[PDB]
Amino acid sequence: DLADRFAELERRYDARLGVYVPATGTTAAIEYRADERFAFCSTFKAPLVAAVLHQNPLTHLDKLITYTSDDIRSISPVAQQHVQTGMTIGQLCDAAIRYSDGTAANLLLADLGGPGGGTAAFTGYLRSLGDTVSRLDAEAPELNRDPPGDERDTTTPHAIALVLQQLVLGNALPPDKRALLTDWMARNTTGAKRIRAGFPADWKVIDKTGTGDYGRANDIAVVWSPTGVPYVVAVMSDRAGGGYDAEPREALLAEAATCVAGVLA
Ligand SMILES: *C(=O)[C@](NC(=O)c1ccccc1)(OC)[C@@H]1N=C(C(=O)O)C(=C)CS1
Repeated sequence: DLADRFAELERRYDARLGVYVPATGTTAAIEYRADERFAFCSTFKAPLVAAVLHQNPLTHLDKLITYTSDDIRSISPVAQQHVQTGMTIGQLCDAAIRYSDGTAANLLLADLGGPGGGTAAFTGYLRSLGDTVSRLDAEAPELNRDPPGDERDTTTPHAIALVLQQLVLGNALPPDKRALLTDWMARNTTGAKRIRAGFPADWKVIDKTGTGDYGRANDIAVVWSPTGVPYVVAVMSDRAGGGYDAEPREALLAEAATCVAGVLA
C-alpha cells in the first residue's frame, strides 16, 4: 500500500526512490528500496563531521587548517572565501554540514589520515558503527561523478539511517559532541525544499542533503513530532535514464516525506 504510493511517485518523476525510517517501540520500519545502493553525494559530510569529533578532543576544533586556491575542487561557498585566513576544524565542520562545502569536506577527510585521502579512515568509522554496507572511495568530487551501477561511494537508505540514528539519537558520540553535530544539522541551509518541505511545520527537522549527476537527490533527517517523538528519515533518488545531465527532482523527496509523515502521524 505504502509501496504502491512510492511507486506512483517513482512513475510521476521518472526516478528511482529509496526510503527508510527505522522501526521504533510503536511503529514498524518503513522501507522502499531500502537496501539498494545509492550515491552518497554530500550526505557523508554528516557522519564525516562525527568521525572528526569522535577521534579528537573538543580542543581539536580550534586547530587552524591552511589551504590554497587550488585545493578548491568543488562547490565551496565558504572555503572559497577564506583561503587567506584558513579555517578551524570547527569552521570546516560547520560549512561541510550547513552549506555542503566541497573543500571543507575534502580537508576533514585528510585530517583523518591514511590511504584514500581519508576515505578508508572514513569507511573505517562507518564500520565502527555497524555499517558494513557503505563505502567512501573517492574525494570531492568524482564522488558524484560515478556511473549508475558503480558501487564505489555508495550507501543505502537502510545503512545511513541506522548510522544517523546512532549519531543523533543514540550513544555514538558523548553528549557534548552530540549537540555540536545536531546543532549544525538543525541550521543546515540546503534542505528547505526536501524532507523539511514534506513535513508539517510543527515537526522539528534536522538534516543533511546530497545532490549529484544522473539526477541524484538525497536527504537524511531526524524529525520530532509536535509531541517530541523522534524518527530517522532517509530518502534517496536518482534518475539514471536521463543520463549524466538529468535534473534532480527535489519535489520527489518532499512528497515522499509527506507520505512518511502521514504514516507516522
Ligand atoms: C553534495 O553532493 C554537494 N554537491 C555535490 O556533490 C554536487 C552537486 C551537484 C553537482 C556536482 C556535485 O557536494 C558534494 C553539495 N551539497 C548539495 C546539497 O544539496 O546538499 C548540493 C546541492 C550541491 S553542493
